[PDB]
This record gives sequence, structure tokens and C-alpha cells, in this order.
Amino acid sequence: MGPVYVSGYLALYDRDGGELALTREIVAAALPPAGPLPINIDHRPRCDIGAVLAVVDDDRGPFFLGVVNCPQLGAVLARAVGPDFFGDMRLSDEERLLYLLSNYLPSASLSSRRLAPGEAPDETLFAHVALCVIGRRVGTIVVYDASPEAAVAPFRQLSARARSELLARAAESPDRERVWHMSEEALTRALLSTAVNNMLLRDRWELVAARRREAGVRGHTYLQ
Amino acid sequence: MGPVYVSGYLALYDRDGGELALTREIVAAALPPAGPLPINIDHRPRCDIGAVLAVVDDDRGPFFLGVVNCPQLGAVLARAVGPDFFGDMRLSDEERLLYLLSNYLPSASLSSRRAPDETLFAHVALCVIGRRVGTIVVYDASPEAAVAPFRQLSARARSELLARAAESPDRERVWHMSEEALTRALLSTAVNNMLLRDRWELVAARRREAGVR
Ligand SMILES: *P(=O)(OC(C)C)OC(C)C
Ligand SMILES: *P(=O)(OC(C)C)OC(C)C
Ligand SMILES: [Cl-]
Ligand SMILES: [Cl-]
Ligand SMILES: [Cl-]
Ligand SMILES: [Mg+2]
Repeated sequence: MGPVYVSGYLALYDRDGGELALTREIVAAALPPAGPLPINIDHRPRCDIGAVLAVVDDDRGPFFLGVVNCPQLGAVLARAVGPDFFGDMRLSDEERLLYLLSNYLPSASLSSRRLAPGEAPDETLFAHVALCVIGRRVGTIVVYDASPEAAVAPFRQLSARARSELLARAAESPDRERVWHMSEEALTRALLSTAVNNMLLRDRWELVAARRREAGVRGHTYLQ
Repeated sequence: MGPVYVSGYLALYDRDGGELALTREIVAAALPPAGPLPINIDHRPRCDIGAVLAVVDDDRGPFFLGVVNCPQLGAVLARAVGPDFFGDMRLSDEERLLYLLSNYLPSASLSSRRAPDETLFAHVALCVIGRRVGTIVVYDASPEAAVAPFRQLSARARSELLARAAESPDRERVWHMSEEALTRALLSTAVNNMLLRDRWELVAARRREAGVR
């Protein structure tokens, strides 16, 4: 086991309706987070598997870089797949993990505190980032990779400024070398929860492709 | 935890290709299965949650009725659903299990061994998509309700099915399983199906094939 990195937009300005929309003003008030934001699975409490290392206010929206480093995750995922799942392919442990995570949890969801009537946004606003199948906000696909620079590279419209600032802030996060241990039983439950809550979702792979387009990540072709 | 009943066609005559196709003669020789047919999740060993109570040779294909009686199954599925999934509904624990099973494991898959006789059929695995045409299942609180939605199931076959199932020795059994093992089996179902495209279209087609409305 070693750590893996995850990144993407947490929202895109002007791209959501109503209650979901995150405005430039809210994001400016919310950053930097008052404490580090954890990364959990499907908003479940007690199943943190990483932490956001940096959030940047890019021109198109707030963009994050996270680390996921739960030793048991690879084990639980590998035990779940049938014996001939990867066929003839030879892959490292790290690459199987990346493949399964990428496809089991291809999106992110930023969760915020519910503010009271007339309570102003501040740095306590953002609570956590949940990995999920489809986020409710436009363009909230994630990329996972074995290093931070590779995790962020696919986002073609991320500005260079914001990219540099992001990578710099992340390189000095307290959470950068942390490890999140969980029992296998707890992790298994957390992953099953994602499946059960998303079982009814229609057209999930077209929705994933749409999120990818919205984010500016080169679309996955399936024509060969 | 009263038991769960499950039913459906194990195959339809004249509808599968080659390796999957079951003929009438072969089916007639295979019934009645000469020992009880376990019900499991995805053909997994050490993962029995039920048994087939009867199979009948309906005009359209072999049709089964089973009982699933595994206390831990209800608990594992119910823990998994997020706190808003049922809206402002209040479901009983049994109605919730029925719903979640219905949608988590909507199909069945009959496995055999390799002259043909009553030992041929081995077990029935619950799954997301069965390889054979029309292998949807219905789950419900009684055998009557479990078989009701199959419009094309013959009255004769339905009556023979319900009567044999009412006499089955397995009808009151219980299958205690560890929550840990169950949670693994269910997670395996999700990971092995995660990449499946248009799953609910394939299920709707299975349903139409079985003659469910
Ligand atoms: P998120 O996108 O939710 C935030 C709007 C709180 O995740 C969904 C899939 C529940
Ligand atoms: P079943 O339909 O397979 C029988 C033909 C053994 O299960 C599939 C999903 C493998
Ligand atoms: Cl009849
Ligand atoms: Cl799909
Ligand atoms: Cl679908
Ligand atoms: Mg009913």
C-alpha cells in the first residue's frame, strides 16, 4: 500500500440551480477551511479515508486536491472482484486499486453546514468531501492517480495560477503523510452503502461521461 | 423476521442459444429435483440464504418458488440505506427488505451439472442480470404474492407450484449467516456489476420476457 491522490472541481460557478449553486462570494468566505476537510465515503460518518490537502478558488469554480490513504481499501476491493475480473491483464496492486476506485467512486460531493436564518458564511461552512458515483453538482468528476501532479493534469481548463497555488498548498499540508486505518468490516459496510444507495440510478455511465465533459476532462472514448 | 418468498422462471423454452438452452425433455427428466436446491448470492460457496420450495414445468418453461430466510440479510441491507432513501415513508423492516432485495438482486440464475436425471439442477443464484432470457424474480411476503405478477404463468402450473411448496420440508428453515460474510457477498455483487451499462433497461427487458407488467 501507499497513498493515492484525487482531484476535481467541487463546483462550477453558475452551473447549478438554486440550493446547490455555490457562488463566488460564498467560496471566498469559505476559504481557507477553518480546519482540514476530511474525505469520506458517501457522507458516512466514521469512514474517513483521506483529507483535502488544498482547495483553490479557480476562475471556473473551487478545485481540490486530496489524499486517500487507507491500507484496508485495496484489500477489501480486491477481495470483492471475481477471480477473472482483470482477465489476462498484469497490474500492480497500486494500479488495481486505482482502477477499482476510479470506477466505484468516480465523483465528489462537497458537503456544507446548514446555516441558520441570517447566519453569514465563514470558514466553518465546508464540512467534508464525500466520494460517490454521481455528485449533485455539475462537473464534479474526480481523477485518481499515484501522484498529485498526475491527478490534476487531466483538468484542461484549470488555470496555471490555480494549479501552482494548489500544488504548493498541498505540498505543505499536515495531512500529507497521514494514514487512515479502518477495520475491514467497517470499510466493507461503507462501500456496500454506496452500492445500495446508488442501485436505482439510471444511465450512470452516461451521467459520468457528462460530468467529465462538464469538468473539462477529455472524454473516455469507447469506440474500439 | 418472517421469511421472504421469491419466484420466477428459471428458463424459457425456445428462447436461449446453444450452451444456455434448456429443452423440454431435459427439463422433464430433471424434475423433481432429487434433493433440495439451495438459493445463494452469485453462486458463492458457503453463501446459502434459502432453498427452492418447488419447481414446476410450466408450458413456457420451468418456474420456481423459493424461500429466503436469513435474519442477518435484513440487518445488513437496512444498515446500508442512507437516512433519506425512503423519504417520509415508514416501512416495516420486512417491507424494507423486500424493496431493497427486489432492486439489489432482481434476477435468478439456475446452475446445473455437466443421461440427464433428477440430479442435474444444482442451485439457484440470486443476481442482478441472469444469463437466460426472462429470469427476473419477484420477492414478497407470501408465496401467493410472490407468484401473482407473472401474468403468463399457467393457472395449472401456479396451483401445482403453490401446493408442492406448501409441503416442502425446507419451508420453515432458517439460514443464520454472519453479517460479515453477507456484507462481503453483497459488496462483491456491486463491484462485479459496477461497470454494467443500461442495467435498468436490461432488467425491464427481462421483466417483459417473463411477462411481468
Ligand atoms: P453531493 O453532491 O451533495 C452535496 C450537494 C451536499 O452528493 C450526493 C450524491 C448525495
Ligand atoms: P446465471 O444466469 O448462469 C447460469 C447459466 C449458470 O448467472 C450469470 C449471471 C453468470
Ligand atoms: Cl392452465
Ligand atoms: Cl449506464
Ligand atoms: Cl440504467
Ligand atoms: Mg406488495
